[PDB]
Amino acid sequence: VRFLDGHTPAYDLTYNDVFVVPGRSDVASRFDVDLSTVDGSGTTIPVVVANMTAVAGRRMAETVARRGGIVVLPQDLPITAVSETVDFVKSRDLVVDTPVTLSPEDSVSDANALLHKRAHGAAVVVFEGRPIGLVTEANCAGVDRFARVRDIALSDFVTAPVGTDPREVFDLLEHAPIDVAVMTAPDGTLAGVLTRTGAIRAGIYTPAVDAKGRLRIAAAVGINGDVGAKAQALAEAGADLLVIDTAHGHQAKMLDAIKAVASLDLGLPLVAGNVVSAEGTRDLIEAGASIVKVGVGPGAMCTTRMMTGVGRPQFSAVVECAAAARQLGGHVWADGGVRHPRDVALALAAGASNVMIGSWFAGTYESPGDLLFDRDDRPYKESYGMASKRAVASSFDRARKGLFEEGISTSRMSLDPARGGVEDLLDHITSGVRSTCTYVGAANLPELHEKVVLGVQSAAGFAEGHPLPAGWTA
Amino acid sequence: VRFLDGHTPAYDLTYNDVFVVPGRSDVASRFDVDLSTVDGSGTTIPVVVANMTAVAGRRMAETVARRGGIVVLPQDLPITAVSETVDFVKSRDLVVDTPVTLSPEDSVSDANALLHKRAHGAAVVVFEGRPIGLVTEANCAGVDRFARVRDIALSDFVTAPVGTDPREVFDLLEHAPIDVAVMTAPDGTLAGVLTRTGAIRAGIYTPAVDAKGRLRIAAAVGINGDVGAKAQALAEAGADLLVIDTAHGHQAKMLDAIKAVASLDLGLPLVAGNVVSAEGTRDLIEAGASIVKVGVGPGAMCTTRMMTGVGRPQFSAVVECAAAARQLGGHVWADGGVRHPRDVALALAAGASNVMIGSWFAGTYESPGDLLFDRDDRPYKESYGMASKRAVASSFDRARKGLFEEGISTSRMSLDPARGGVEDLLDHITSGVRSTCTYVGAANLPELHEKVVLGVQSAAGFAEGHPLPAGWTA
Amino acid sequence: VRFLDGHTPAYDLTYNDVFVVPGRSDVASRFDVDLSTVDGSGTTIPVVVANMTAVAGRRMAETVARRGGIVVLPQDLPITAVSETVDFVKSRDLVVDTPVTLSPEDSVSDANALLHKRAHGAAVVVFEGRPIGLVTEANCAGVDRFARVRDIALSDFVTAPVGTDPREVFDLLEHAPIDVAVMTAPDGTLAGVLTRTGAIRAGIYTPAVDAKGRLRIAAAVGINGDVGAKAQALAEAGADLLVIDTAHGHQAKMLDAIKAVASLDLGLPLVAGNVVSAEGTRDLIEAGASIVKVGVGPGAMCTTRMMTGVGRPQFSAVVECAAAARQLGGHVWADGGVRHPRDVALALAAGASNVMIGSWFAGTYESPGDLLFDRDDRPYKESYGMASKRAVASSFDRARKGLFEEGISTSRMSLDPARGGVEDLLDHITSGVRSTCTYVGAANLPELHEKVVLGVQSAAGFAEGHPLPAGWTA
Ligand SMILES: Nc1nc2c(ncn2[C@@H]2O[C@H](COP(=O)(O)OP(=O)(O)OP(=O)(O)O)[C@@H](O)[C@H]2O)c(=O)[nH]1
Ligand SMILES: Nc1nc2c(ncn2[C@@H]2O[C@H](COP(=O)(O)OP(=O)(O)OP(=O)(O)O)[C@@H](O)[C@H]2O)c(=O)[nH]1
Ligand SMILES: Nc1nc2c(ncn2[C@@H]2O[C@H](COP(=O)(O)OP(=O)(O)OP(=O)(O)O)[C@@H](O)[C@H]2O)c(=O)[nH]1
Ligand SMILES: Nc1nc2c(ncn2[C@@H]2O[C@H](COP(=O)(O)O)[C@@H](O)[C@H]2O)c(=O)[nH]1
Ligand SMILES: Nc1nc2c(ncn2[C@@H]2O[C@H](COP(=O)(O)O)[C@@H](O)[C@H]2O)c(=O)[nH]1
Ligand SMILES: Nc1nc2c(ncn2[C@@H]2O[C@H](COP(=O)(O)O)[C@@H](O)[C@H]2O)c(=O)[nH]1
Repeated sequence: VRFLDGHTPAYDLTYNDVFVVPGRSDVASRFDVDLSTVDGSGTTIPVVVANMTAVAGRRMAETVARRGGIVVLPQDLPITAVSETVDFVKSRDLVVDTPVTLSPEDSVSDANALLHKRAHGAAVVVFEGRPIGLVTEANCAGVDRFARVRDIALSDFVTAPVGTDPREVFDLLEHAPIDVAVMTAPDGTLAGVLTRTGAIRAGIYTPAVDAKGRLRIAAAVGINGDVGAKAQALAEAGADLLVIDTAHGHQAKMLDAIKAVASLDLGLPLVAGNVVSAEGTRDLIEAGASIVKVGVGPGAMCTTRMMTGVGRPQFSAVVECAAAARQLGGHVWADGGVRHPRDVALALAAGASNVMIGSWFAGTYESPGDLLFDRDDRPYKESYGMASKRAVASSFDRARKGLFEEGISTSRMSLDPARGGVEDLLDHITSGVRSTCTYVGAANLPELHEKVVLGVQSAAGFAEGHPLPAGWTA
Repeated sequence: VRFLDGHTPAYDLTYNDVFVVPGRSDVASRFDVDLSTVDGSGTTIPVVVANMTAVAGRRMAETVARRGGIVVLPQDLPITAVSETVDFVKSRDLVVDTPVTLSPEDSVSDANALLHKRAHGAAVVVFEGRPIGLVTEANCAGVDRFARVRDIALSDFVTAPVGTDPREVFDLLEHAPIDVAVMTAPDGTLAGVLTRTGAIRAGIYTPAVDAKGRLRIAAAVGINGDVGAKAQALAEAGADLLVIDTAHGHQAKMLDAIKAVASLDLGLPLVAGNVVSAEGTRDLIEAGASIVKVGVGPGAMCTTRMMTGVGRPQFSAVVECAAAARQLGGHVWADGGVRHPRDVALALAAGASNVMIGSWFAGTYESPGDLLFDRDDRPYKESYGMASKRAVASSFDRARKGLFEEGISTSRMSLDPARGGVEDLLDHITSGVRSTCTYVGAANLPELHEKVVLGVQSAAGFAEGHPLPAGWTA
Repeated sequence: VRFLDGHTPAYDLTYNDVFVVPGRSDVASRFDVDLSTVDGSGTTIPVVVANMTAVAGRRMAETVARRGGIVVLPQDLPITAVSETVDFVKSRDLVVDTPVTLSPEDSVSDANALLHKRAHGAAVVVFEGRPIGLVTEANCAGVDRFARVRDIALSDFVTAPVGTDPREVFDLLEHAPIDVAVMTAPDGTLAGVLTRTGAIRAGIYTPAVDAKGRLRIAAAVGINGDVGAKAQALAEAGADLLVIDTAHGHQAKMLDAIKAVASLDLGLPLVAGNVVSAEGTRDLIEAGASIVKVGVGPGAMCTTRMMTGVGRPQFSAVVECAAAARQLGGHVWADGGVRHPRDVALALAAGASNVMIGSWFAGTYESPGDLLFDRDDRPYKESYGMASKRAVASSFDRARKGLFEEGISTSRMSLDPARGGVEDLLDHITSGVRSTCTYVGAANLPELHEKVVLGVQSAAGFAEGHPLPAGWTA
């Protein structure tokens, strides 16, 4: 990557320390930018959801796959749960999203708690598989928590058969009191819902799909136990990409695990991490990993820097690892440290094929965690780290190891008061990346990497401009 | 521009990172400094008001033109509105400012709301074109909001015929209860008002005038649609300077727009932006632009740095672009990032012929926005960015593009509790620039650029000294 | 009035010290109660608006007359203003209320300020006398204060010809976004508006009308100057009832004023006050007053009790004065001390034919005072006393008398956040009085007075029950 003349600092750089210098551009519109990655992950946007149980959820898997990203299922997850998640995700419609379905015999408290699992803001009441009404927080207020859904269902809603183009669906929702359109199967049963903004996103985003046309989903493996058997089980479960994830990827056990997984001829892209050095990246690639995850410390839930002093500023680690990987024909993923879309844009300009986002997406409706409200009624979700699940492996022995494992760091991730869904965060990230590409003058991510000119700034340089509003960032 | 020996940082510098080293000076008095620019814009002070609808107003146009600056009317403004604004501004007196005129049949609420549109603090009551009394917030308090002006007009005020020198007008207002002197036409009709400080400013500031002696006013054009026709219409409307404004000035569409506008032989200075690179500046100049606006990111309403990572510290961008422009005989304008008069002084020392100021002037009475009061009764005005108006261009399509445009960032710009007018901000800026010139030893802005010696400081270096009081800065 | 056995306190009683004992009742429904008074004032509800400039307004006059009450115009008001108010009030429709009319050339600030002068919450935009749209606070938010009404008018609204019954109008407003129905004249011009609740109130309340069928309005005279000439001028102005109002009604000047007014054979009911004694009531009646206002001290703006020690608990004064008046065939009005509808009910049970309400109605949209918002954005209106206007009458002399006049007491009357109109207060008062009549067993106010059984309670007795919500009371 090219830097400005004289911009050779005596220290490693974070995303806060660097900026993109605009160049001559033929890309006028942001829609002219192709955001598809070339690392073999199949994502049409450079966003990858981290393999953390607080963020990598089933609903998030479906949503991110529909919007073009991929979700790495967290490691040590039961094979039955992984198989169920893959079966559900790969059965989802490419355009129509799955709503919250309630039977009329359900309770009002159950409806209210289930309502916030999606960004639609309304839940479809179905009887015998056919939609009956919409449950909304407006009609659930002031109602007994254990009344039946029959007493709160709203009999009016917009219907359209599945397969209708987003144009008419957007037109139908022009003056609908509820912004949710209930898509119906040709036999009349519920096929899903299409939000007014969901139609636009379907027109804009191309879903990340496998060879069979189903939504892509990834899974993660630890290096504890028989890594080969776990990788084989995850491959047979339907995972389209395997991630070997460890806190310290540049270690002998990681190389052995990569060799074991790569020796099975599994036919899937191999992701290994994390390393922050060129030597670690080259060792991981030579072990058999096609993609090398980058970043030790910048994770928002990571306490390695404060507890151990071990780490590296994410931007410099990503540039070094990307240079090392593309020297050998591999790719890298920027993992951790993503707070703003500028972080994604700089990671892509740094040479990363994909950017892994963790705790930022935890503050979304689609996150597996339960939505919580603080004393000010501001919605939030708890984000927690993988902790021992990312480490290398009688109650006495359990407590003995547990005395030294890193604690589970917990943080409050406030939801956007109006745009709390993960689709809105994806919109912000993709719009920022497309703006970066237009400023650089690139129609695709590889052109963004080759054509980018970067500079170094001080704290005052980062302080320039308007901060993003609350909810738009982590 | 010359830097101190060894001051070659490995990063780009903002205004916060640089300081001016005093040199041998023959300029003892600040009034000995000539602040007139040499870029062809005709401004007698280096202050230019940004083409933002929140700041670039009709009253601000008149005031800034009278005080020697110029105001760029925001782009996409209707041609009828632009023509009306130019006709009003160019009909204003060079010395006497236009007051708030109220008929005796007007309401008290209307008088109170209109009172804060000017910095005078009093509104002239006129009957049949002749002044009758002064409406002041003091006499509007405790009065029914829909009483007539007749019940609140103050029958006493200082009168003087138009053309009287500022000396006698200042003498007449020595002990007047209201600091406003009502200037009258030779036939007795109202010709305007001359504030006690307005007389001093008229004695100090030389208005920016065109060949016909009328106040100068500028207009802006976007690069969407037929740029040539819009430039022709703005030229026929009476604009003395045309600004081609885009978020990314270093793009093919911008070069085409500059070529189209410059091919009309319009006979006006051409301003294009924004770029932060020497290549962009040279390309814009070769396209036909006499002046190149500089700055992508430092705008207070700009979220490009946080959303996209694209940007550049304003001082380094300005020095590079000014060197590139004066290498080809052109000029540059420093756009955005101006919070204190030191920013203007450093931009001028950096090589910028003019400095463009945006959201800072939004917190003034003359700003087109309505004056607002927070919970603490502190006056403020809302400043908002151009957003899609600075970008490159069925409700479905409108929402589809609108999903990716940068949001309209809004900020609170508190007015100075005692000096809320834009004339006071101009006084602070011009006094700071004159002090910088005296410290350097220069009697004019070009001498300021050639003779300046600059240094680099850390955060502690910027922390030295006394911060400016509230209202004096953005 | 009959009291409970043994309930003979050694002190005078307020409304707080007494309660109504329910009796055998044949009145099952509250609509079976006839609230019409028999004092000759012509009011169909026992509510009279006090002659205070803070409450007795033109809009309040129209509204209260339409709902069946009467409004006494404050004394010392100019005869031209009184004539204009009477002409406007008597030209109002008996069913359709006058809206806030805005021309399309009006400003947004003017529309917003005028919007709260009525309880409709919407203002009708009229061009050439024909309605065009509705201005609402929803569409006035975020708009420039001096934009034209054209930019904020809402093109949709419910129309119905004048004379349509309230049934269809209520049906038409079943799902209208704005609760205002624009009534049109047969030629298409605006005839007024009919609020959804206004239709119900028209079906419930019978307007107080004179012999010619126009809305009734009263006026007040002080005892300073030529009282006879002022009474004659007010009678020719169209007032249907004259009130001779003084702080101390039991004085020689008051008797002379009553004799002078009653000697003109004006043909209108005569109201004189205030007295709190049987002797004062009998003297006022023998002087020529048909109705005697009762109460010295209980007025919310009255400081006589605290400043002078002179006063009387309102309930005992009302019972004594009512007994004295009906001993001579006269009537009394309970003036002051009305905070809750229970005060009106007890005053009626005490023998008062009508109840005069002052500062309580000042916290309404129809009040002549301007609507104000405190630091918590809670709407309120300032209520102030008559002060010297209720008393007995060179700047030195003016200051000499002014040194001894009672100060103008000012209080904050918070508006009901949802029911800020005076029609809602009238609804509460009338519903409470009807409930009292049903509990007593009376179909009319005279039967309420004869059939009521009252008791005495301590502070704990008053503390029993649920307090009324905010806005429902003073
Ligand atoms: N009636 C009803 N129950 C639901 C619905 N979605 C989920 N549930 C129930 O709630 C449980 C938790 O829901 P989810 O959190 O979406 O399920 P999950 O498999 O844990 O998915 P993630 O948290 O996204 O990883 C499910 O196991 C169901 O029992 C719905 O639409 N309707
Ligand atoms: N009576 C009266 N009305 C005024 C006066 N100045 C402005 N107005 C009215 O208020 C409206 C808004 O005023 P301005 O904001 O100064 O006008 P503008 O053309 O929008 O100018 P900018 O906001 O400075 O761009 C005008 O269109 C007039 O209708 C004045 O002195 N007297
Ligand atoms: N455009 C317009 N102006 C109005 C309207 N109502 C009142 N005004 C104006 O505002 C002034 C004050 O209104 P009001 O307070 O209702 O008039 P008022 O005669 O003082 O009546 P009260 O305060 O009720 O005693 C009037 O003199 C008019 O100039 C309306 O509907 N439209
Ligand atoms: N050391 C450590 N890293 C973690 C933990 N949880 C998440 N991470 C790392 O941080 C990344 C997410 O960073 P984020 O996007 O939340 O800033 C994950 O993909 C993973 O690499 C943890 O408990 N410990
Ligand atoms: N990208 C961007 N730049 C803006 C916007 N509004 C204003 N600007 C830039 O910021 C300048 C003003 O900066 P300020 O003086 O307010 O710090 C303008 O002249 C323009 O160049 C906006 O919405 N987006
Ligand atoms: N003494 C005195 N009485 C007043 C004043 N203002 C109003 N009042 C009395 O108080 C009555 C209204 O009482 P309220 O209903 O506000 O409690 C009026 O009708 C009048 O009799 C004032 O300034 N002084």
